[PDB]
Parts: sequence; C-alpha cells; structure tokens
Amino acid sequence: MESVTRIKVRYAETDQMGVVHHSVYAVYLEAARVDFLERAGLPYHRVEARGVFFPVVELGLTFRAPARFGEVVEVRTRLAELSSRALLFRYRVEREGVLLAEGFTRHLCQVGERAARIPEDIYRALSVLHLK
Amino acid sequence: MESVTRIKVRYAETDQMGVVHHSVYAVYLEAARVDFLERAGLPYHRVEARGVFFPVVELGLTFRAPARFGEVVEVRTRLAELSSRALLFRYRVEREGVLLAEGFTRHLCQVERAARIPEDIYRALSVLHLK
Amino acid sequence: MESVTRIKVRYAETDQMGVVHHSVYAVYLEAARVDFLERAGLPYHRVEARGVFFPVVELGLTFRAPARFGEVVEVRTRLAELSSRALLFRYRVEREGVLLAEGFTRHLCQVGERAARIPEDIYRALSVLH
Amino acid sequence: ESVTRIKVRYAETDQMGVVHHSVYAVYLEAARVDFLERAGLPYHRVEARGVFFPVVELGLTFRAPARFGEVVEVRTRLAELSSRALLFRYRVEREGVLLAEGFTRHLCQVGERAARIPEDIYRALSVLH
Repeated sequence: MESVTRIKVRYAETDQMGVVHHSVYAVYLEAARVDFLERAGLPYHRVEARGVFFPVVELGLTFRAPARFGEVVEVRTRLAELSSRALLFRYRVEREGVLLAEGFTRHLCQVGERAARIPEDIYRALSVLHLK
Repeated sequence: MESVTRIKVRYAETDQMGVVHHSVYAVYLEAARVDFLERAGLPYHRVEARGVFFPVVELGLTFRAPARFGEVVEVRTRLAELSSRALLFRYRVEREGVLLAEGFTRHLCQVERAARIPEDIYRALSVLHLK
Repeated sequence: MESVTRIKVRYAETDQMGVVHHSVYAVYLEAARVDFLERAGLPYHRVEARGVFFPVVELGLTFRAPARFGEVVEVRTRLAELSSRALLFRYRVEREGVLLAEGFTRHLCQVGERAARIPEDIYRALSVLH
Repeated sequence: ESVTRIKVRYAETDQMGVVHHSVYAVYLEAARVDFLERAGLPYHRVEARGVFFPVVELGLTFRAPARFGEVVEVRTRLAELSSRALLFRYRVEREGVLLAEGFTRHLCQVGERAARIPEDIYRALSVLH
C-alpha cells in the first residue's frame, strides 16, 4: 500500500459477460506502475528517453470479484522486490474496500537493447521505496 | 482491384451490448489494409523497416449491422485514391452477404518527416489504382 | 455545455511509431462522451441500466498531430445535433492548446432491444445542455 | 494438442517495437476458443446454452518478443480438469522458438453462479485432458 492509482472503468474495456475483460487488468496494472514511478520522481517516459526500459518478464493475476462500467477502481502498488537487474511490483485492485483482483509484474532492466543492471540514479531512487 | 480479408471475431473484441465494440473496427480495417499491402508485395513491416510510413490522417466508419463473437467477418478493401503524397482506402465489412459496416482511411507518407511516396512503392500501388 | 476530459496516455496505447494508435482515439472520444453525459445529469451506466442505449452508427476522425506516452490530452465534447431519434457529438483532442485531432460520433437511441426515439425525460435533459 | 496461428497486428505493438505484454492474454483467449472448437465445443454455442468459463487466474512468462511482420503459434492443452474447474497451459512460439508460456485457470458458470461443468461438456473435455 505505497501508492494508489484511481482508474475509471471505460466502456470499451467491458466484455460480453458485462465485466472488465481479464486482459484489461494488465493495462490497469501498467497505469498504476507508471503512476508509481512518476510519483517517485521517475516518470517512465523520461526513463525510456534515456534508453532505459523495464520490460515485463512475468505477469500474474488472480481475479476475485469483477469491476464494471460505471465504477472507479483503486490500484495499490508497491515495489516488492528490487535487485541490480530486476524489479517486482505487487498490486491490489479494489473498489471501496472490496478486493477485485491482485497480481504482480516481474521486470528486467533493458538499456540499449540489452539486459543490464539498473542505472545508479534510478537504482538509488527505487531503493528508497524497497524494504530491504 | 479488391482484396478480401477474413477475420474471426475475438471474445475480447465484444462489449456489454454483446457486439463488437465500434473502436475495434478500425483495427479490422488495419489488418485488412496490411493484408492488402502484403498481397501486393509491399509487406508494411518491410515498408517501415526502410523508414517509410503511411500514418492515418483521417478515419471514417458507418455501422449498419453488428458483428458478434462466434462469427467470421470479411473485409473487402480497395485503394480508392492515389497520389505521390497521399492514399485513400475504402472498405466494406460484411458477413455472408450482409453489410455490417463501411468506411475509409486516408494516409500520408513519412520518411520523422513528411515525404512523397518512394518510386518503387508508388509504381506498385499505381497498378492497384486506376483513375 | 462543453465538457473537458483530461486523459493521461497509457503505455499500452502507443504503437510502433511511438505515438497513440489511431484506433485508440475512438476509446478516448467514448470516455469523454461518458463524462459529458455524467455532467448532463445522465450517467450512462445508469441510462444503460434503465435499458436505454446510445449505439454508435457513425464515427469520423481527422488526425493532425500525434499524442505520445508521457503526455496528457484534453478532449472537449459538445452535443452538436439532437433529434427525436438521434444525436451527434463533436470532439476536439488537444494538448496544451494544440489541436491533435477532431471528430464526431453519430448515435441512435435503442430502447430495450429496439431502435427507438430518445425517452422524453432523457431528450428534455439533452435539449437544455448544449 | 491445439495449435493456433496468429498474425501480429500493428495495433498490438508498443513503443519498444514489440507486442505489448497485455496482448498475450488476448492471444491465449483465441487459442483457447480454438481448442474448444476442436473439441466439438464452439464457445459461442456454449455461452448460448447458458454456460461460461470465466477466468479466475492468469499467468504469463515472457522469454522472447513478438513483432509486427511475424506470425506466432499458440499451442494449448488442458492441463487440469475437475467437475468445477479447468486449467489451460500455453506455449507461444515462432519458427520453433519459445516466446512466452502461461496458463489460465477457469471456473464454470451456469446462469449466474459457479457450478459443475455440464455432463456433455465435461465428457468432451475429459477426452482431451
């Protein structure tokens, strides 16, 4: 429960069963992750502008209750794991106390088309957010 | 000169009304357009590879009948307009003789900076378009 | 009334050319439209729940300049035309006063599972905010 | 068991020039719908009978990217089957190279509540499990 990102469900994101399609959640996770990084003073667009990337190597999502058009969801994200070459975010998607789904995204760090260590200045800033 | 691209509707593409969301149609037109260029011997991934791009500058769609999950749609595409700087594609989205939607897409050419359509590419496109 | 919807571009919405894919704009116009209906005292989820629908019969977009990840865009929406059985919305997608795209969406009104006239109460409400 | 060939769409590519990780779930869904089709269970027909296979969990591991211009193949099999749940495992490949692997876990919904997979449907599935 470090940062919270509010997301208003979009009509286009609902499926035939009348709920947010399960593939949409990864996008919600990305939005929250991006917001987290920005709030930490590491706006992601500026990171990639330096030739630094945090590509997703693994995704995991458990859907407990659905989100629907007309609702607003809150995505809580924190940096659960941080190493010199990788990061792991964990998320909780809820609506007014009710957990809707929970998941995580494992990332590697890419600098100039190659897996590498997270540059110092970015590592330093992220470290403050990671509990050692 | 018209080409047909068949697309099986994906579950993810339908909305609450139980039909293919209207925003998805543009993606259908894209796959059809890419299919059209590929058949013409102009695989778009290769066109961009050489630094040439056909950005969309105008989109238009009229929805007559919905498409539903479990169906296969057919997209007929043809190059309606061609110039040394722009292109206009028109389409018909149908399902077994029924017209679901019609529209178009106008494009410009970039090499990012605007530019005329490169010769070799223009010659090919030209064979697909007639005044 | 003119609603203004601030949209933060998502990484998932940008394509290979490093810009927001043209197909995404329709989703933007839809979100802005929803906002507009909300401010019009007609939250769409509640309208739909009533069995009333506003399906899109026509869409039109002109793209003048790209939007990119890291940017926030504003979509100004106006109810351009209103008839007993239809409505036409017009939009402007801008970034810092710079017009990136403009378009419209034409809708019909479906009651239950049939194309019909816009319910009086909803029509009246729309005939005052514009 | 099942093999679904999918042509990467331009709209599916991201700034890094590869297919966005969120698209993969959509690929798994088409491959899954295909697998059901091949088992004599066209999904649209299933839902029409008031039977659904909502996703309760998803997992994906990305080894190599997919790019526009390429065609990928999703191999899917029914790894787990019970009277109330299903577990599909997938492999996304290109020219024999593994791009990603994952799974989707499902519950069965008849009408509006979790329920046992109907007899005929379970039967057709157990044969492929």
